[PDB]
Amino acid sequence: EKIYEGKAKIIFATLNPLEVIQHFKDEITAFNNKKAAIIHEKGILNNYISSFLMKKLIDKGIKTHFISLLNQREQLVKKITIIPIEVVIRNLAAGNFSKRFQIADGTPFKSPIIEFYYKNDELSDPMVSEGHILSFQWLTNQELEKIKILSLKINNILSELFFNVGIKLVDFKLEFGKLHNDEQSDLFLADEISPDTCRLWDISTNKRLDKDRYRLNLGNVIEGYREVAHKLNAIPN
Ligand SMILES: [Cl-]
Ligand SMILES: [Cl-]
Repeated sequence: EKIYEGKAKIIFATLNPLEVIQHFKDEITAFNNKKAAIIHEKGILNNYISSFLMKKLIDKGIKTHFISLLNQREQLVKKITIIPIEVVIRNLAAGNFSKRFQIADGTPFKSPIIEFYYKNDELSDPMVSEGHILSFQWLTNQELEKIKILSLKINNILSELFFNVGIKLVDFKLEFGKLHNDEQSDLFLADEISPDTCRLWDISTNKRLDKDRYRLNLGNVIEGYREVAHKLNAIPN
């Protein structure tokens, strides 16, 4: 029983109303769905990488939706209401940031840059200010300060763990949600943390390992995702 299907994942119900299955597909899309393809095994690797990184973040006290790894494509996660914001954290310039400020890809920032987007396909995920978020009551003042603190802490944790296996975390996107029926719920990290949601460059060569291999038609897409999995030791025995 499907509850939701997005561009790369399906959420399935379980017999427990408060737990759902996050199922990783092999679909990839880019440029507001102008470009789509099947990349065999991409979902398996994203499942393993995300479950791995969620657990690394849990180990440092980050609250997440992750419950358990079930199989090659699936993990058990908390059923939560997703806040309709994408938080993008940037360490170097890349993607549409580079393009709109005409700053070269790979330009390092003095401090990380957080940008917020309203998650909406129809509107192509428009950027929003803090005041917008607050006016529309998507978060309270306290939640918005918290989401930024958590995002930066997550950036530090992920940046370090990737650096230690020879990968630069260029930028990444987070989504958060809140527990059912709890108006005082803290912010739980949701969606995925994978090469679909993080720009990841090999430190020595600047080779891109992530979804940019698909976006920029660089070939060896699965090989990049597999390199990330291998270097992380994310694939179970
Ligand atoms: Cl971008
Ligand atoms: Cl950092």
